[PDB]
Amino acid sequence: SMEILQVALHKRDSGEQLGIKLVRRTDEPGVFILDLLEGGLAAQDGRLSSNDRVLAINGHDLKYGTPELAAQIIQASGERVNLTIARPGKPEIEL
Repeated sequence: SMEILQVALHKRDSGEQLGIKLVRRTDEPGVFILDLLEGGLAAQDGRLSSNDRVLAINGHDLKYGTPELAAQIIQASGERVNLTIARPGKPEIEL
């Protein structure tokens, strides 16, 4: 299964970073979050997580995106930044 969630953040100046690490993988399409930076915008919000997939930013489609593209969108963004995420696969397992 997977969970779709929407995160809204707010930059406090045009030039603020979100505090997010984005990567691509050679094995499946899309951009993913690798980790959040300590004390950053994304961490404080407390809603994004490692291995989340970014499906969209500001209604722009990134399901087949690159990390350059997402940066482009966020560096151009106004002060509000809405993320649409896919979170994959069971956080508790006994094995």
